[PDB]
Amino acid sequence: TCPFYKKIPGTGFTVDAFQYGVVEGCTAYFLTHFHSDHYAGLSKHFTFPVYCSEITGNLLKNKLHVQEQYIHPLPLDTECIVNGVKVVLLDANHCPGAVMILFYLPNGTVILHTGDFRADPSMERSLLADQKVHMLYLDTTYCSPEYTFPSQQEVIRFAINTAFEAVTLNPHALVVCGTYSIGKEKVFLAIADVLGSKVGMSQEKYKTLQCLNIPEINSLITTDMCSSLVHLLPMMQINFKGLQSHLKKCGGKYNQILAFRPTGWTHSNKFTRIADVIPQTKGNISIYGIPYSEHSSYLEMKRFVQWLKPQKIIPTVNVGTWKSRSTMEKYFREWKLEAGY
Ligand code: NI
Repeated sequence: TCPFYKKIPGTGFTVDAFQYGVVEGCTAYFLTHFHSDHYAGLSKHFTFPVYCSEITGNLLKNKLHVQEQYIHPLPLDTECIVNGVKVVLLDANHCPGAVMILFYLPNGTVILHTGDFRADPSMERSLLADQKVHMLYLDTTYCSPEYTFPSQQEVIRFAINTAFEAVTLNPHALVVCGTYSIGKEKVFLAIADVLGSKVGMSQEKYKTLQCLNIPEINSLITTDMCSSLVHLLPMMQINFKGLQSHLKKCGGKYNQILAFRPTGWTHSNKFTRIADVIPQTKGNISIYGIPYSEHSSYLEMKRFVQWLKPQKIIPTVNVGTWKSRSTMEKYFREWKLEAGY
């Protein structure tokens, strides 16, 4: 049964609710982004209207084979009417195709559903500037002050400089980057650009990337692993055994691996600056964990909410424990008392 924080009151709508069967009263199913915890249940046999971005709709049609007649892509930053209700899709600064959804209820209430997002001050000049929001369904993944991490730009600067130094010292080094979902494509694209290489990958991953509307993508990626010195591998293979095995397969072309695991936050974030990050090394294999986040830090979250001034907050992450729920509610009240709404 579909939980309450996935339902939009006063409409026939649900958000990211495909794993509950036929939801009673739902006339339109919205999908914020193509991550498995959110699309769980979709397939070629789904026969209700799905509303989403263009990019998410390319992924539904090519990767899950959802039939075309049930895919309803909407343009961003544009007022659309869906089953008699005005909606707007906004860029969520999460993975490719990820959106936040503004719903203008027939009674005058305005609801923002963030989906998954990384809050940014540029959102303060979107269509959100123009009216009041009563209810916020909030991505609270990192809603605690211990969750600090650097900007995406500092993280990519670290990765480019690290990879360029290593391969210029040793032209026979291979760079490997882990992946298990869409998102974080700047990590492997930025490194391949500094090295003058395409990114090599499996046919299944190439297929996925081809759905993303990235400009000039045919110039940046390939399935011919032999021509490339940046390879993508499943995240599970980014360990010493997995990487040793991969280096065997490359036929003596390479004699060293430098690998990257883009994680979210890890508790090495409470002590170390990005500048000071060091790898784990065994022999001719080095593995860097880099804190590339596609979710808000605590401070980015707090700034957004204090700017938006919602009347009510509904968390969508960390909702399963009483300790989590109580912690999040305390911070919401602090924020509201400090800013005065
Ligand atoms: Ni996500």
